[PDB]
Amino acid sequence: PIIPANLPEDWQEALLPEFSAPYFHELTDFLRQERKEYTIYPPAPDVFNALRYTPLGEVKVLILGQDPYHGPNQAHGLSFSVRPGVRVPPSLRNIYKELTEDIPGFVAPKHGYLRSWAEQGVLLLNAVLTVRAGQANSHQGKGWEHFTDAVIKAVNAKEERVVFILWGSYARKKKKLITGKNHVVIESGHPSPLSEQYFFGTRPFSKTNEALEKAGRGPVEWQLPATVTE
Repeated sequence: PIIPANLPEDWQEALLPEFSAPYFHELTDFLRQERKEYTIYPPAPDVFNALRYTPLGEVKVLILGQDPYHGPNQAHGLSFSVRPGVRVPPSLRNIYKELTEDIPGFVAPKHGYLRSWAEQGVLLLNAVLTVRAGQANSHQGKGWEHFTDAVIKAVNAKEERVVFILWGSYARKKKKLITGKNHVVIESGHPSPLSEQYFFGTRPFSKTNEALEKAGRGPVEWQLPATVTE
């Protein structure tokens, strides 16, 4: 139980202090109990999928969301992404509009599934990793934020350049944690339709690849497969 199931070895090094800490045991007890009274998203085996697909040593970019999508079949343990065959949410649709204008030759897919960004170093981290069906922010301040702050600080600890993409007011509160000399913070309003005029024209995807390239790192290939792949 103490260390979750199929986790890369660098995240074990990094996050053992978190996994064995009191606040984390109380959080998992909370979740055990929440899951017998409510449907909680994502499923238990997916909660840490961001860390599975993107080992600490392969992190190039960190794209922070708030909490998981809270409807059926959406959330699968990654920020912003949804499962194949599920309608692309409003924020992801705008992400795609901006990608088509920012990355010459990017072709928007019909799906919302972003595992291919994860499998190439994009850490798709929500600040809060679980939720009650129907209820946004229902697991806010139960312990996930101590945990995901510690994911964030471990990524900040890396010598090699990481681009931290902070979209919207919640995310931008983490700017203070990014102190590493080689890191880059790309900030703007959130892709959400409520705030989209502060997101369009910001070119976060090209600035990211430009920053990586300056530090001798490889760019992200933002193109998604046309069909997926679960």
